[PDB]
Amino acid sequence: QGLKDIYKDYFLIGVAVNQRNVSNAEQAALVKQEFNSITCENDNWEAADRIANFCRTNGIKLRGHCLMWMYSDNPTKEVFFQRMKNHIQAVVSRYKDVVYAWDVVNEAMTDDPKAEDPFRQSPLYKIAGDEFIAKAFQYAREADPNALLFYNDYNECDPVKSQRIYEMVKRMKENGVPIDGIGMQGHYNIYGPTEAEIDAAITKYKSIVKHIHVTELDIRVNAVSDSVKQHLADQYARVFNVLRKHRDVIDCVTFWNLSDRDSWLGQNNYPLPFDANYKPKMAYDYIKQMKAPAWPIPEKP
Repeated sequence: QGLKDIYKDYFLIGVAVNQRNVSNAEQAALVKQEFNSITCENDNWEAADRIANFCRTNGIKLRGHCLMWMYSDNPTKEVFFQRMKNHIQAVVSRYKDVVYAWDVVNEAMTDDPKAEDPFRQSPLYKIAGDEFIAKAFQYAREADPNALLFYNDYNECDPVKSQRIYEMVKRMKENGVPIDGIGMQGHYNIYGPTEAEIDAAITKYKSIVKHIHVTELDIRVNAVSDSVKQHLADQYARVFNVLRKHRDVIDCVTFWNLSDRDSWLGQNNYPLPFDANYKPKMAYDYIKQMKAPAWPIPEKP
């Protein structure tokens, strides 16, 4: 029946929801109906409270992401790290009852292939380097000894960045950082990563972590027609083909939004298994009924 049900033995089937979706009675009934995992989407933490409570009273697993000033003043590494641990341990304590997994660090790696330094030169990095990741996981492991702790990134399937994610997560785990898991965001498209590209990403992440979530599943169209519903349906099937192949390491597959109406990609990107009216799509059937794709992966521009 529900997606969460069909896959009740491969992985949690999850969605990122904002406050409207668990506020709107009808969107909430769908979430309840389709998912056994909720990421707080919202990428004064009232929102994290509502999403958490929704999971609380409805017994849905919560993927901590939502919440996790603090560098505008150019703190010293030391002070930045106390602000980290504070926030991290605050965020984590308030929801360790519901949150089973945390995106402790997001998108620390750069997308630039032509970059000597594989980390995104984010403000956090410019202060601290590698060790803000280390600290972030140490702080979070400490605050909840428990929550699988996920390094979460996107374009996790392209050759270079993925190697960097792997290598960064390898050496940090090698150095003992509590990186329990790797979160493949899953912001794919209809031309997407190929099955082997996701296969080659998961099989690589497999070899250093016992947990891969798909945290932010999204399949934007064009990097509605018949061409479009099949391409969307087909790449979803392709993705869920490779995900249900790695069901062991993959504990959770979270779609990035309840529907195209909510999608960060915009509805014209037709990205999720529910159209803007939350009618399931042929993509939804293709995933539910574990179908294989019709056409092969479309060619790109």
